[PDB]
Amino acid sequence: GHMNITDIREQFPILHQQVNGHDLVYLDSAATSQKPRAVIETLDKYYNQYNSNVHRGVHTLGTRATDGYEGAREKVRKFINAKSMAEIIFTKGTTTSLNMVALSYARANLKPGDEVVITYMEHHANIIPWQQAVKATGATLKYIPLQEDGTISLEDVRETVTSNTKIVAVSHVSNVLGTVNPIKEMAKIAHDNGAVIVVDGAQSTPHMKIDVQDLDCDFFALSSHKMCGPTGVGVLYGKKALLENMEPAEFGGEMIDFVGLYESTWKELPWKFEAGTPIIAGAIGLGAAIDFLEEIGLDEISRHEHKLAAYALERFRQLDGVTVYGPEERAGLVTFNLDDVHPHDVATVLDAEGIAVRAGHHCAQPLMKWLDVTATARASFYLYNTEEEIDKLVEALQKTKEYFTNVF
Amino acid sequence: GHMNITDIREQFPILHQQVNGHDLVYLDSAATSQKPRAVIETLDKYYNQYNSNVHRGVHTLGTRATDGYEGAREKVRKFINAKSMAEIIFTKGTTTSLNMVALSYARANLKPGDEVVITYMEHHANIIPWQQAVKATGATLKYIPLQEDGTISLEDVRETVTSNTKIVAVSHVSNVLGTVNPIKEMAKIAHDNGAVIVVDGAQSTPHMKIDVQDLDCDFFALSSHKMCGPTGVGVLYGKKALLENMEPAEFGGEMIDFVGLYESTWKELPWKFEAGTPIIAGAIGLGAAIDFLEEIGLDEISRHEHKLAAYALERFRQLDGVTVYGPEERAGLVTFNLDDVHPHDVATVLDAEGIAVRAGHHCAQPLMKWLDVTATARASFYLYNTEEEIDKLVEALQKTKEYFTNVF
Ligand SMILES: CC1=C/C(=N\Cc2c(COP(=O)(O)O)cnc(C)c2O)C(=O)O1
Ligand SMILES: CC1=C/C(=N\Cc2c(COP(=O)(O)O)cnc(C)c2O)C(=O)O1
Repeated sequence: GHMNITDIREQFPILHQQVNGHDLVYLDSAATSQKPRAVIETLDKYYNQYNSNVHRGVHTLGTRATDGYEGAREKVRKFINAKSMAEIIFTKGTTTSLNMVALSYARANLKPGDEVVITYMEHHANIIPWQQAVKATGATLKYIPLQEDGTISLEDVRETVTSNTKIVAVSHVSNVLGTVNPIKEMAKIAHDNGAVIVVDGAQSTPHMKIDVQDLDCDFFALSSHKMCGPTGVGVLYGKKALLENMEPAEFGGEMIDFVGLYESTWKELPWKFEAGTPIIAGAIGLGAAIDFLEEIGLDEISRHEHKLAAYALERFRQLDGVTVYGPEERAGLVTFNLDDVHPHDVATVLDAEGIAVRAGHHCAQPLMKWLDVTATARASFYLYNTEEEIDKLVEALQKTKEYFTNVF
Repeated sequence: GHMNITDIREQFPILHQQVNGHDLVYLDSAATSQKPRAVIETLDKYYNQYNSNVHRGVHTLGTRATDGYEGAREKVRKFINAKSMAEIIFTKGTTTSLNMVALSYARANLKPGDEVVITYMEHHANIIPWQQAVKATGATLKYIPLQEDGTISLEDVRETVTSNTKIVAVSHVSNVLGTVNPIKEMAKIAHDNGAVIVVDGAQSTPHMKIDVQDLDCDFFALSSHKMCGPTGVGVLYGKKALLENMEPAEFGGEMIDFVGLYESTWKELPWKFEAGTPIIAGAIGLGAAIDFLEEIGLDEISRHEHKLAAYALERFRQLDGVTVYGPEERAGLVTFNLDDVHPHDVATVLDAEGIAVRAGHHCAQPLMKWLDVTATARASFYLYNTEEEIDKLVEALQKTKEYFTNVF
């Protein structure tokens, strides 16, 4: 049952090195995660033994590669509990998945008077495609407001969503506040108003179980690179009845059935939405990442991260002059600022002690404006991090504070 | 100077195995190429040592990954002799690159009366995005006709292209006929009529030197998986003055400069066209494939493939009852049919002898209709193939012919 962190860290070769003469402390898994040998050796065995293009009815290596690629599609369907492989589309990442929904669903289903509803805590990937789609259609964009601790109340959702709302798009978990939003209840409110709900699951999928039947979301998007898998690949899930009626976002080989000089017809789902040679190795590697995380247990990973987040919030409250943003109940990250030290300089001095964090707006400029700052620092955690690494981070922040005070 | 094929094959681990009790003979590099250890160990060193998300001004591993990703962009610029890294955009593959030109350039620059000119030998990736763009704009699609040996004459180009033509899109090399089209002279004809030229370089880039300044093409697209590099990545080259005036195809983080609630502004080139976390490992691996092919020499690879194609065409002319399609002067592939044996069954029986070829329409249904067949078989070559492998293929075709005659 209970995960052993020593034995998990032993499977990630990149953790065992020094930076600037200190052991690496990597606390930037919300920007990207590190990979275990089970995934890296999956990519190696594919390119060393059975790489070939994918299709029905070809030679021996081509059949092995096709069985690998469509095998990985079934592992994804089981991992988020979708009803069918026709609802699982491989893309290059969360951002491309949400752009496909805005191009193929929203640009076809919006007209003047219609509304798209989003929230002030959304990442840019779940803001800009909607700004562009309402511009193209003459519709209206509206924002749900936040409570003072950076949570959403269902009363404010009901107030913002109306019978003119056609789409509500919302993060499952914020990559800055750590808030877990009440998606299942928000889906009920959208459906009761006649709208669909589009969920950005880039920060939830790596760190907690997803069940799209229980959430009842109409679309759900995620990225491999945040959940121990290769870069350059992601998924778009959509309910089959909505994908059946959407046109493709891109056109070419593999997604057609018949091509004449002027007109063509498309393949059935899910291939209708996969044009060209697919991301073969990366999707097979994402299937190996899923197998790896399922063998550990997503509920075990969630419980470890609950322990690390509770420990970090307590230890941050021990520091004078430090502000943390967002709620007490949260996922495994802390975004903060020191009084009087710019967050870029915090991240500079921490990297000189071996500690990797990120500073900036975290692709959420409207949220930074809501918080009344121009930038923040963020430490974010995953299954290979430990309480001793959080002690290193809070000791380094104390020394940073004393350093800049001495400078001034 | 002169390539040693023994020493090149020793670097591709996948070539050294048996299929169905016979040494593998892989003759399907136009569908995808195999990779050398220099590229596979590039991906391993990235995930074992320096994976992190990319950006200016971050921690030590993030700086190494950013220097790797933008380093690979400069290797691509030098490899096709573009003037600037602002003209080199990383995408998921040729098909996505041509869809970006059709969405962001053609849908903005076509109106009724305007024409897009293509050719009957084009792959579907360079047909369907134009069918869709002329549909959206009310413009007209026109085809340049072919000569009887599957070449294009510059007189027919001048006849088809007019002062109402705005875009000419054409393959550099056909993945079925093996024809090398006269792109530099076609670009002159397009420009003299007021049009831009879009070149599909998926089959030329792996196998011959590309110089986009000498070709004077306005856009050029290519795929990593055909040129010894990872799956899931490709390039779109465009002249800087045309990209500056095109809007992005996808929207999100990394491609913005300022994001307000309703309106945003974009980053400079090339990042304006790269939304979200990039294909970090795959682009670094494509840079290693470029370094590998440059150390061998693309002119040396082209000369090897000229020798293999001349040898194969002679040996095919020794077989009774076999038709080869396309011209005598050609790239390194042969597409053919046996009289009275369906090409699917040819590829079935060849794979039982260890030999991998492909049968079907090769994503070029209008060309198969021009050729008056419904499908063909294709053997295609690259730097690791040899004359002995072509002998195996022609001996297996003789035995296939005798087999089916005996059956009947
Ligand atoms: C460098 C960086 C990207 C980050 N976010 C990825 C992301 C994305 C974009 O995913 P991507 O297309 O894989 O970059 C969308 N929504 C949420 C909630 C995200 O966390 C981040 O937090 O730090
Ligand atoms: C399975 C298969 C794909 C093939 N073609 C890739 C290709 C493509 C599409 O490139 P992709 O997006 O990498 O699949 C466009 N133009 C030409 C001339 C091509 O050769 C092929 O010949 O066999």
